[PDB]
Amino acid sequence: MSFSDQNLIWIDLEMTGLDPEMHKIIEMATIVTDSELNILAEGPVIAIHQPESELAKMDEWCTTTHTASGLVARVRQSQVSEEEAIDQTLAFLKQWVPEGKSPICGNSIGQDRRFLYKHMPRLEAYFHYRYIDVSTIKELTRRWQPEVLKEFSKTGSHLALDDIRESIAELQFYRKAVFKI
Ligand code: NA
Repeated sequence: MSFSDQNLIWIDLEMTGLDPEMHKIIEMATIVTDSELNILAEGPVIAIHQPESELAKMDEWCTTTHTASGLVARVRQSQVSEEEAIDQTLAFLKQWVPEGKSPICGNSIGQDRRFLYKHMPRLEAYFHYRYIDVSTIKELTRRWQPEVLKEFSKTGSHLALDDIRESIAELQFYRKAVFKI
């Protein structure tokens, strides 16, 4: 409906660990905003099935985090593979943003892009090569006027959709708090 090459694709992944060569994607979510950060549509929220041997690579931090959130139980119950998750996500995105136009948007989104390169290259290809990393702005604010950061709080639940929603809210806060455009 509001299909435009100015729209922004927001994405978050949850993984069994930090190393793309070793670990696996267990959840994915996407959100599309317009260029002014108004949320236009939320994409598929997909817990991706992984066998126990892949879940068994998780360290204590990932095990407790993803178990307490209910994600591990959703992963075990899920019947959706990476390729099906890719198919679902691309069928969503093609309705809102053309291929190759939106930078990848999120918090420390470079780490997610590594997992996309390795495990979902067809989806990585959908993004423009640039990055919109909200944590870049967080870091500069911490150094230039850290007191600003006390006016914003994150829950940080590691549920992919809630975490992207918090990323958009964080950038919305910065536009009023540290930007003048
Ligand atoms: Na993340």
